[PDB]
Amino acid sequence: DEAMLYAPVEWHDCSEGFEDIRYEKSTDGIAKITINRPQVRNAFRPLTVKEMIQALADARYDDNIGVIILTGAGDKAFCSGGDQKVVHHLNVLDFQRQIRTCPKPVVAMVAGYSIGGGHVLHMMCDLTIAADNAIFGQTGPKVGSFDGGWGASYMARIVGQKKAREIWFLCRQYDAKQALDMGLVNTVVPLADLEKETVRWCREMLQNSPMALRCLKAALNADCDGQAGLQELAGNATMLFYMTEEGQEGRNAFNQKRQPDFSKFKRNP
Amino acid sequence: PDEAMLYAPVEWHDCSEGFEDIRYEKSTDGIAKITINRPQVRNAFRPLTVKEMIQALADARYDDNIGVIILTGAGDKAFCSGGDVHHLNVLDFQRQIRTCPKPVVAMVAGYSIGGGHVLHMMCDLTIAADNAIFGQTGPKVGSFDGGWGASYMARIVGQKKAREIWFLCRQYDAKQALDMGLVNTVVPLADLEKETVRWCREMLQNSPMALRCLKAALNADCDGQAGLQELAGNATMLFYMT
Amino acid sequence: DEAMLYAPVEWHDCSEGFEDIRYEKSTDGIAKITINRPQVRNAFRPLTVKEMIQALADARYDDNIGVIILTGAGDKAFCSGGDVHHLNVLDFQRQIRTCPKPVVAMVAGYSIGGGHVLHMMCDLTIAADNAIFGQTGPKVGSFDGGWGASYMARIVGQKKAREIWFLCRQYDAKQALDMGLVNTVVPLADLEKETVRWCREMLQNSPMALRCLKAALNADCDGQAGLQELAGNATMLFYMTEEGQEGRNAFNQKRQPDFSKFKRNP
Amino acid sequence: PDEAMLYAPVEWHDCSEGFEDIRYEKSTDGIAKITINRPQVRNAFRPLTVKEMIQALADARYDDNIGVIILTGAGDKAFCSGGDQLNVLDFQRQIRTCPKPVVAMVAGYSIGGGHVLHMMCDLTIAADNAIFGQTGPKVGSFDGGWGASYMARIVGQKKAREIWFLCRQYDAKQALDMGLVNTVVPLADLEKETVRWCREMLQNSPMALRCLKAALNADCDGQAGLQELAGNATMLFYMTEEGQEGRNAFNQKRQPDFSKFKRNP
Amino acid sequence: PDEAMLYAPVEWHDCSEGFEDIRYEKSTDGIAKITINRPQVRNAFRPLTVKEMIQALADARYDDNIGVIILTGAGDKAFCSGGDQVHHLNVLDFQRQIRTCPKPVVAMVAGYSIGGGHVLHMMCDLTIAADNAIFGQTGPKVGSFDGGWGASYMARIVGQKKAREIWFLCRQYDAKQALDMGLVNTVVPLADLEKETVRWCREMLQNSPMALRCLKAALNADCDGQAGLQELAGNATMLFYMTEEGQEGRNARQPDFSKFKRNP
Amino acid sequence: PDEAMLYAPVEWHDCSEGFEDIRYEKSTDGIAKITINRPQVRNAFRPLTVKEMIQALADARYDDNIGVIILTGAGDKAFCSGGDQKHHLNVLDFQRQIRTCPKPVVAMVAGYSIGGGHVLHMMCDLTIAADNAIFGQTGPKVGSFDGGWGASYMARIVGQKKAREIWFLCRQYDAKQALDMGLVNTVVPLADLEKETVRWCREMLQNSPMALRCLKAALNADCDGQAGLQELAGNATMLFYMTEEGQEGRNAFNQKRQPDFSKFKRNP
Ligand SMILES: [Cl-]
Ligand SMILES: [Cl-]
Ligand SMILES: [Cl-]
Ligand SMILES: [Cl-]
Ligand SMILES: [Cl-]
Ligand SMILES: [Cl-]
Repeated sequence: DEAMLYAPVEWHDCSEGFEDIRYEKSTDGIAKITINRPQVRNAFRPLTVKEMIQALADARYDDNIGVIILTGAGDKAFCSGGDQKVVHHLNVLDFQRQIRTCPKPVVAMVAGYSIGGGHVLHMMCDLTIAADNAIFGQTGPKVGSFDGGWGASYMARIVGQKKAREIWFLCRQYDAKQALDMGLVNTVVPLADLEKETVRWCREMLQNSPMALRCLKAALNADCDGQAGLQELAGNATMLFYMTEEGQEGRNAFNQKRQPDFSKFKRNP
Repeated sequence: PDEAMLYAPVEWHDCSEGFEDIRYEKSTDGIAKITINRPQVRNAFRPLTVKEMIQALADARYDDNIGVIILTGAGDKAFCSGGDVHHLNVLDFQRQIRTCPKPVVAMVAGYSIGGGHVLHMMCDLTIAADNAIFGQTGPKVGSFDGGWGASYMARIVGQKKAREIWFLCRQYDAKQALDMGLVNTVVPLADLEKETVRWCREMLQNSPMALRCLKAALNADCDGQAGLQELAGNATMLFYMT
Repeated sequence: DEAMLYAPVEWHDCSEGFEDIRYEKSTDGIAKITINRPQVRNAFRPLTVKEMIQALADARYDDNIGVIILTGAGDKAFCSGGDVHHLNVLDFQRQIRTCPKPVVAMVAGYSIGGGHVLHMMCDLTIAADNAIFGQTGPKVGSFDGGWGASYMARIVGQKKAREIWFLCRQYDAKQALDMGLVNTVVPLADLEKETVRWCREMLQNSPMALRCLKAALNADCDGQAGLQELAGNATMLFYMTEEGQEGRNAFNQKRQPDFSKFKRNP
Repeated sequence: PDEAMLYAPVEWHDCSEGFEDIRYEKSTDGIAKITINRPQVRNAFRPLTVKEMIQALADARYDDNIGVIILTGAGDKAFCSGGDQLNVLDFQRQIRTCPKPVVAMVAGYSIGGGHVLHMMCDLTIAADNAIFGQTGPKVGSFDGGWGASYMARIVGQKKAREIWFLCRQYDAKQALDMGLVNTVVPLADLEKETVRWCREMLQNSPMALRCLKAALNADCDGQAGLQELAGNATMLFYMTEEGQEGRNAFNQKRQPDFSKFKRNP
Repeated sequence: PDEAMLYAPVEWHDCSEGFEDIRYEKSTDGIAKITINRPQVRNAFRPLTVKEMIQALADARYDDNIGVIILTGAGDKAFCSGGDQVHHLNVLDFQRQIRTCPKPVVAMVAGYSIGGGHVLHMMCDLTIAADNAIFGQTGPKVGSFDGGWGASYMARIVGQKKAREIWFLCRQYDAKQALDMGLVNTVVPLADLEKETVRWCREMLQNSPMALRCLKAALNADCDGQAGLQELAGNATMLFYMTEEGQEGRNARQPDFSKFKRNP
Repeated sequence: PDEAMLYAPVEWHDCSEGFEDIRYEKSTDGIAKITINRPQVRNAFRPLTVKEMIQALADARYDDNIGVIILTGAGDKAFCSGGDQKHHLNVLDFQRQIRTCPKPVVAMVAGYSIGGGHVLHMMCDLTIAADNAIFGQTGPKVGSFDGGWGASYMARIVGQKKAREIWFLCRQYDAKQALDMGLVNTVVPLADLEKETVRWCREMLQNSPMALRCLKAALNADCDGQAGLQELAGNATMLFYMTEEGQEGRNAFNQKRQPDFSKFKRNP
């Protein structure tokens, strides 16, 4: 339904108190977090991370929000990573973990540079829609640092072990077509259409149930995150269980102050 | 502890029709019991025994009156002393025990040895008689179980003990098994079935969906994507329960 | 060479008593399981699953069969998903995984939803140019709770797997091939012809090496369950060695085994 | 070290301002204590309780004076009996990823959700009156998360299945024998021994402790554990000369030059 | 991109003394090159070849002037065609040694990389392939198999469907097919093989060697369970010793870590 | 088995030539013994020690007459008190080497097994402890740690609660505490340490060496991801070469014909 998918978008500002980001919510349930430091190619400082964390937590808790977009202000940079001129030092690890465990899809909308710490951010997002002017890569080894967490292992789950080793060991830059060919982004679109198409992808997700998306994200995370992934799966299993008769017999027994009785339930194969 | 209920007599009905090597019985309150019936060879299994255990366990899984399965051997001297369709069909039976959404309880008197030892380990719980004897024999007899018999064993008793069990192939008495965490409890032989049934009945009073989910969650810590498949299966069944 | 590989195939019917599928075997060792409900786009119901489980176990135990083909009747659909209990398909999926013989999905037209997970569980997928792939259904149950997801990510990678599940788009044969979902794409008219060639290439090779490698590749995904498969092959091999046989012979004749006769390899 | 040092009295300083369900206290030698303060309901948590615990634990993580955190319940009869009558999953992760040791100090009941919380703490010091168990399946609930798999890494697969499938209660001696708690002490000595254990860890390198905690989580938590462990490697690297060359070169308006560093074996 | 530096001539100093099956050479700017030198038998390895390769690689590892290693075959027709038709299976030790080597190892491939030879190139961190390169396994064809990193690790490179295809059918794949499935990092004209390989090597050589070893361990740790944890944590242990807090522990008089910040 | 056999005298033959920091000996019934010989420093290892141990273990591995290795310290007071604090971390190589050795490696511990020395006993497949044995880490006290197998693998031995205790507090534990937590396999009187150790080795030596290497790899595989699969699969490969179908490849090459697998049976 292209009319629906490409219908205009109505953004409402929710940036009060924020210095380094914009936070906006659409009427049809997309939240957008925008890194707003274009003069340093949207590099994050610890303050910027703090604000993103708060913005993301809000979006996670807002039942009107079904999908989150992460992006950079302007056309030239998504995020260039940590600010080199120096709310603590490595708080971006918290943010990474927050994106990871967020029960709603998070979409990186990338124009221009997604580099270093900013490249790991887009990879952490469930999906990435890249503009044709997008540029990708790591810089760690070039400037004597590294991300050996999800920035390494999860990257390898996206593009394979050979490419991951290439990306990190050389620290080259890769354009949008290259990113696309190695499986690094989901699609490449003309710069002028970047949000239009990103919003279309969001609305296609919004057609599916929130619970289904939550279960699917947890299952895919679970292939990577061991017991932390199992814990995500179980939380969803607990939520599902509460919505069934058998999972309500506990509470209903405690209402009528009687001992629970599970004898009336089928023992399925 | 409503022990009068827990310790009440059991109404067993026979379902052993067509089986040569095993007995298969069901109780009205939801226990199925699969008994290896070859006491002359200390309840060692052949491919036929295994084929029949697979049938009986598939029957118990599909009977919605059955909540818990008991695996055991005939008589007082042997749970199962190892292996004598095809040669290694016990591997199928291991998988089937593992993925059975119902608790499976090994009720062990005397020898649980070799292939027979792996079987009791595969069961969710083990209730042992004070005359129970445990251990592997593979390396002593030119064989080994490097599957769940190795790795899953380590998840029960720890890497040091697992290596001891496999490399030396000693026998271990009931107290030794208890102390290393190999079995869940030791009871006097005369009370073996009585306590086993009490344990089954305590589980039968609990949410069967809860047990099913928890068994898969605990398996998921070992079985990688096969474990995740179990969890996803449960999430689906939960959803179709609305 | 091409002469052998593209020779005519002689199918013998083994469909006796099956309502929802056809089951056939070639003289040269290929078994073919065909979902036979093209009137409903080859969607399966619990009976279809039960029959397929039966057919597969037959193929597994048939010492003349080396490779299994799974496919749908007609040209329009491989399998469009589900609607002998409600979720027995999950058992059939595991039986495919643990089958010590290669299983090949032969896909024409739709491979959708539960039907899409099916082709993915197969070791290889041969796709016709009219093939269409994708997941479906807004609700958890229509996703089977993401049953299939982790393994799909081992095929197409995490970004594309999240795309496939979260948006539920459809993909054509070229798109499937470019992301690694299928092994090759061939003209619809050449589908069986190419599939049989692929099967015949596998049939030329060591069946024991095939089962060991399949178990080995599964073991990267399936934790201890994979170790059980892989180790069970080692045990099967060990029994076929002299050191294995000395240990057994000693136990029978009730003596101590002399293993010193065998070298302690480094 | 010194037993006199280890068993010196402890001066708790109240930090509970704006908390309704919990008390939060700090000692001068570096211990934070979070007490569930609902003894009337056997220290069960309601969502407010969990919310305040998250806050306090966040505070403690950020207080450079704190090296070790104690989680406990008020009075002598209960540590935590689980949810009243899903932010607790958030609190569980927060305990897991806290770079400082977290010690469950258990008197009486640690039950249901309250049992998962003690297991999530790095160490458990149990009083002789302590009772442990799950209740989920008895009451139509279950924790298939860390409550299951991590439990199995503590007591083994046979015991974890028994605990979950039957939902019995276990006394302190039983918990100790299956490796569920670290030590059992007389109830009167519970805090005295716990503070001793905390002070022992406080004597050690905090960096070493956080690296080890991450290393141990990493045996359970796949790439999430790698993230914790690699995060620490990255932090350490910043404290080395080679790790500062990047930042130095930039501040010196020049190209990084790593040729000046050893290429170790 | 300083292509003058990157494409500058390279001078190999010979370190091959005492080697029968291989050549071992070093450049001044820090590249070690191990060349399988059995072109009579298409560069197939025997136990002695493996033993020498292990020696050469251990030398590269302990040479503080070496930052990257190139593994390659002599001549233009074969990188390595596999095992000859320490001990028999010693190639397994070489594979582990490539894996735990704290310096990048690059397979430079011309012509055949087949069988045990194909697993060799996969074990290397990167593979630069000539346009005449050919890849594939042969195990099932000749009744053997590599079920180790030869199977699982291949799957982390090309994906599960492709890995099953490669092993089950044992076809050969040309340079473009290898590139399209992510099996090699790049494909260049045969005449430029060493030129491009040296450029890639020089690019890594400009970067932090500590950073590279840490990321290599981190990437291995996604496959190798506790063995991966050992490498990763071993690097952490090494970094920790280089800090004041680590050094204070050594000097400790009982140690005092009170003067160090408890970071969040 | 026969206790007369198991407790027969043991005869150690010296193979220590060239070694400065260790002794290395072999018995004729197939046991190699590597003894850290620095008792004046409680058998602490320095890099030289580790290098010699690696060399000795490599020899034990390639010696077809050796089926089991004992790792031990000289005298009665120490197994190994850890890294000598007076290349740098070559002990990690030794750790991997103990791990991937296809023969059982048994730690024989009298007195202190501490720090890096405590990780060494854990790496061994089995540990036989004397009644005077003492165990524990020290890293955090002296500003260091082993977060590799020293942490994760210890957790597979004692469980996550005890592992955290051991590492976070760095206490010492006696032989009884060690046995109770599953850290050692058995505790024996000091005077019988070698006697019982040699008994255990001889029990293993009666079993199939192939079965033992396969099981060791299988048990490593529960911990070591693809590195463990490499070991396990490497054994499968070796087993395959000893079967007729596994020999067809080489027979076909020798007889100058294409391999033919049609003549072999398929199994379910
Ligand atoms: Cl970076
Ligand atoms: Cl056995
Ligand atoms: Cl509970
Ligand atoms: Cl091969
Ligand atoms: Cl993994
Ligand atoms: Cl230490």
